[PDB]
Amino acid sequence: ALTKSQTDRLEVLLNPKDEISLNSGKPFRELESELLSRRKKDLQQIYAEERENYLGKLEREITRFFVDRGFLEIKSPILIPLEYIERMGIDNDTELSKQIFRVDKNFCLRPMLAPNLANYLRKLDRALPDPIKIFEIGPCYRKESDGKEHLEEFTMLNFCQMGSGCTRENLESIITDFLNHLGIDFKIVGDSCMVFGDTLDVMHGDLELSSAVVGPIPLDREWGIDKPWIGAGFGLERLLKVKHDFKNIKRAARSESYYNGISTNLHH
Amino acid sequence: ALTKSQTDRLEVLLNPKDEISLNSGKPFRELESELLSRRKKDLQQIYAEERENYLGKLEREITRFFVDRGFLEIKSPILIPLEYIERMGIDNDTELSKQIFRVDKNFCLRPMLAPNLANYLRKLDRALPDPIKIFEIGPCYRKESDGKEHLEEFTMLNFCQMGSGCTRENLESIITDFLNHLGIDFKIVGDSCMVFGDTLDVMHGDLELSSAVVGPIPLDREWGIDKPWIGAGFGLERLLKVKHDFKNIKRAARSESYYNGISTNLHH
Ligand SMILES: Nc1ncnc2c1ncn2[C@@H]1O[C@H](COP(=O)(O)OP(=O)(O)NP(=O)(O)O)[C@@H](O)[C@H]1O
Ligand SMILES: Nc1ncnc2c1ncn2[C@@H]1O[C@H](COP(=O)(O)OP(=O)(O)NP(=O)(O)O)[C@@H](O)[C@H]1O
Ligand SMILES: [Mg+2]
Ligand SMILES: [Mg+2]
Ligand SMILES: [Mg+2]
Ligand SMILES: [Mg+2]
Repeated sequence: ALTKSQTDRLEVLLNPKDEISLNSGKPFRELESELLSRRKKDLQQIYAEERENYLGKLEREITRFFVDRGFLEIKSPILIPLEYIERMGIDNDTELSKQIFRVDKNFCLRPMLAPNLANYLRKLDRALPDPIKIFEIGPCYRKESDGKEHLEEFTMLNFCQMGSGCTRENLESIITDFLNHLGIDFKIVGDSCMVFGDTLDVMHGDLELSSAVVGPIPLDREWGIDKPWIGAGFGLERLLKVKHDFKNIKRAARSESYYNGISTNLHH
Repeated sequence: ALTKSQTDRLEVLLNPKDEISLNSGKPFRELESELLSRRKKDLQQIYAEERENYLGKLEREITRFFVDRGFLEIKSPILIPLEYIERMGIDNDTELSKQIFRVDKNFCLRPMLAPNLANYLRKLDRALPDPIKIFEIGPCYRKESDGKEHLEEFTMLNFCQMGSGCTRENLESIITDFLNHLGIDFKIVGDSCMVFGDTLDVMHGDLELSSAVVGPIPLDREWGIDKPWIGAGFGLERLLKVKHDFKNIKRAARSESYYNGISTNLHH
């Protein structure tokens, strides 16, 4: 019989690669020591072999996928004006606004990539041929209640296309090719949100990997966009969670407590 | 004769690839139109060819360099406790503390990677063989006066080694191999700072690319580090500035105003 604290300690040392079946009759210390040795070995293997961080590696794989398929790689600011949020229709008397990490009086950590990419679509329309295809991967921030599927600091992919080819069929096709490339099964369910209207939610079981939108939408007017567009936002830690069978998304996050899903707290 | 506003407009449309020699007798509008066409062509070329963001690409090239040479890739939080900063010796009655982007009462956007990597060195010492070699690339944040060599939102590389091989000669050798790989000439000048003590500053002309440290140092005690170590921090936008001959570092930054050093504001 273990205390909750003991159970918690073993849980954090366990990994999806471990056998989780029976309760052992071994004392807590012996169980802890066994899992510590396993996790040290896992880190030694990573160090000897690839030495890549799984979140970094996924970001690189996703980057290559989109660049090879004609999408321009964007790197825009993480710190953005609060005004961008207001202009997405998220005023400060909305429940959604409560999730915003404010920085000084007028700025915030971006909770999404959409405003930045809207600006890029509008600007690039003056230079690029049809269709315009762009994407960004990077940090986004939301205040969240503690949960196994949510992080306050996470990583978003957003791709979008503007001009011709902006149909629901093409959007679903891009999503399908993308998740097929990552080896992730999914289904599409129609849903909606107040910022974008109707959406296509990309689900793995009960876990939302992405929400996708077929534009145009009325909100486009506030961003100087007047062409059809399609786009989708994906959480990289969620993609990693599914790929590696992590139960808690914290295993997939930027962290000092987990590295590639392995506890970094390997003292007794 | 141009107004300052007209001069500013042409400056932002000019690129290092442009010929800057004489004053043209053409009217401002004609000059603007010519540079607009050039910058559109530049974006069209990027879109047709590589489609990579120069800052992203540099980050990938640097990642590959360090991973191939036995350094573990770290991805740690960008949002960190203010306490980490205090424990680097930067209390709130210091001038340096004025540069910190605070987030809520107890957190900040990291101005440096050192505390996070110190934690990783201490933790990884329980698992990895000698020497322990790690690195991280990612966003860092400092309040700065407006300058051509400083950004508020920038990107740092920090590498470090711990255990054997932690000599000044090896540190300089790693730096030399690294900048030789990037095709950047530099010199080393001894200097110091109050956080780390004496440093080796990696200079390209009068521009600081990096500061490097040969440990151990007294501060190690506050971080649970008791082995020799060496390390260096580099600004990626500064490396890009030198590589591409950008006069203003804003051309190298995460931005909605510049893409690969090219103005995104291509209206008349
Ligand atoms: N706090 C978070 N932590 C991790 N990933 C997130 C978080 N919020 C959103 N995402 C991811 O970003 C994608 C697009 O964001 P968005 O459509 O705003 O999410 P959402 O509707 O708030 N999803 P959810 O919080 O699961 O109900 C989501 O499908 C997730 O994959
Ligand atoms: N505000 C900034 N913008 C861009 N790069 C920066 C900035 N601050 C630091 N760096 C880079 O990060 C490296 C390591 O940081 P650090 O040693 O703290 O810089 P520093 O001593 O403040 N340099 P400086 O501000 O040029 O006098 C520097 O050598 C730069 O290449
Ligand atoms: Mg949510
Ligand atoms: Mg959604
Ligand atoms: Mg400085
Ligand atoms: Mg320095």
